[PDB]
Amino acid sequence: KIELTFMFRGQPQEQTAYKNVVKKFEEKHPNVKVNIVVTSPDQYATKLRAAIAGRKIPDVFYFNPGELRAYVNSNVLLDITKYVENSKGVNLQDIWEKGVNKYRFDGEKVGQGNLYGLPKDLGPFALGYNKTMFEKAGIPLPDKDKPYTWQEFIDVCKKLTKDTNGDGKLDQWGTGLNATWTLQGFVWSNGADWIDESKTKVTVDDPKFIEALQFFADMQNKYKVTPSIAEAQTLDTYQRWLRGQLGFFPVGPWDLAAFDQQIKFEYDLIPWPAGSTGKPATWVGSLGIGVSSMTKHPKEAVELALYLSADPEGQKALVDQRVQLPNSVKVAEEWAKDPSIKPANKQEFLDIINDYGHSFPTEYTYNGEWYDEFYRNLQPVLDGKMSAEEYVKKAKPKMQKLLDQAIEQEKQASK
Ligand SMILES: OC[C@@H]1O[C@@H](OC[C@@H]2O[C@@H](OC[C@@H]3O[C@@H](OC[C@@H]4O[C@@H](OC[C@@H]5O[C@@H](OC[C@@H]6O[C@@H](O)[C@H](O)[C@H]6O)[C@H](O)[C@H]5O)[C@H](O)[C@H]4O)[C@H](O)[C@H]3O)[C@H](O)[C@H]2O)[C@H](O)[C@H]1O
Ligand SMILES: [Ca+2]
Repeated sequence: KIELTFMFRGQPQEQTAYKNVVKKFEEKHPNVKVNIVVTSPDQYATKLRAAIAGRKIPDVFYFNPGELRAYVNSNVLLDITKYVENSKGVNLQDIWEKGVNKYRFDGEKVGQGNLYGLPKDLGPFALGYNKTMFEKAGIPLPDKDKPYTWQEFIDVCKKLTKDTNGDGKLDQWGTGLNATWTLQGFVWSNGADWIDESKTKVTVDDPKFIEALQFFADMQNKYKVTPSIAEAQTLDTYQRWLRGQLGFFPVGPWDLAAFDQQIKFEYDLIPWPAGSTGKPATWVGSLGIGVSSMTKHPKEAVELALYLSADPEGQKALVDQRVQLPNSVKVAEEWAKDPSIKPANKQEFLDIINDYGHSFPTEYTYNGEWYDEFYRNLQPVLDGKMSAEEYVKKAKPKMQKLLDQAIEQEKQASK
C-alpha cells in the first residue's frame, strides 16, 4: 500500500545495480513500492533543483554534500536521527566515519550532530595504468607506493606514445586526463588549492596553482603525451582508455562494473604523480542519500536509505555488482585484501580514503557556483590558446564575487 519515489543518478551500470537492489528492498518489504526517477550524472542537478524549486521533493534522493547546509536551512532534508537510532540492527559505527559525518549538522557546522542523510559511498579517485601496454613496451612497471615525480611521469608517458601498428600514425598515448576530474590532484600535490585555508578567498592566482594548471594543459599541447585535440574530439579519452589506447587513466570504484565489461587489458592502481610536496593527492567523492522533510512515510523512506547505505544485504549486493567499495570499514578492509577481486592494488582506494584523499573545495562552501565558473571558461587554457597565468587572473575576480555571495547567503538564509 505504500509508495515512495526514489530519485538518483548513475552511469548505465550504476542504474541497473541500484534498480536491482531496490527490487530486493521491495521483496523484503512487500507493502512498499518504490517509483524510480533516474537520470544521467549530467542531468541530475538540474532535475533535482527543479523538484526542490517546486517543493515537489522525492521521498528519497541522492544529494551533493556541499548542499547539506543549504538544504537544512530551506527545510529540504528530514532530520532522520531518531529513525536511524531506532532501526533494527543497524549500527552506523561500522560505516566510514568520514562518510557519515558529511551528512551530520548540529545547527551551525557540518560533521556533528543530527543526521540529515546517509552516505551512498566514499569515492576515492585512483590512478590506473595499462599493465598489458607496459609489458609489451618493455617499460618497468610503476611502483605501487612511490609516486612518480611530474618529470618521471612525463618521461614514461612519452615512452608509451607511439605508432604501434606501423601505419605511420600515433595510435597509443601515455594518457589523456580530463581536467574536470583530474586537475585537483596536481594542484593539491603542488601545494595549491582553489581557495585559501579559511575557505573565503579564491587562490587560483597562486603561482603554485598556475604551475599545476600549466603542467596539466602542457600534457596535451607541449609534452604531447595525449591524443591531439582533434583525436580527443573524434573519440574521448575515457573511451580510448577502454579500448586499450592509453597508458594511464583514473579509476573510481563506480567504474569497476563498466571496466569488467569493456576492458580486456590488465590494469592496476598506483598513487598519482606528486608535485612539489612530494605527496600524492586526489579527491574522495561522496553522495548523500536524503529523505524529504515533506515525506508522508518517513519510516519507510529511512528504511530505504538504510538499505542502500548501511544494510549488510543491500550493501553486499551493490559491492557484488561492482559499483562501489563497501561502506563498512571492516568489510572494505577484507575486500581490499581479497586477491581474486581485481585490480590487485585495490588497497590504493583505502589509502586514498585514509591518507591522501581530499574533499572538493565546494564541500566547504555554501554553494559551488564560484568553482563552476573556473571550469566554465577553462577550455582555451586546456587547448593552449590562453596561458594558465592569464586565465586565472581573469577568472579570480569573477569567482571571488560568487564566493562572497555564497558566504552572504550562508548568513541570510540561516537567520
Ligand atoms: O577529456 C575531456 C572530456 O571528455 C569528454 O567527456 C568524456 C567523459 O567521460 C565519461 O566520464 C567518465 C567518468 O568520469 C569520471 O568520473 C567522474 C564522475 O564520477 C561519477 O560519479 C561517481 C560519484 O561521484 C562521487 O562523488 C564525487 C563528488 O563528491 C561530492 O563533492 C560531489 O557531490 C560529487 O560530485 C561519488 O563518490 C560517486 O558515487 C560520474 O558518473 C562521473 O561524471 C571517471 O573517469 C568515469 O567514471 C563521460 O562520457 C564524459 O563525462 C568531453 O569531450 C570532455 O568533457
Ligand atoms: Ca598507427
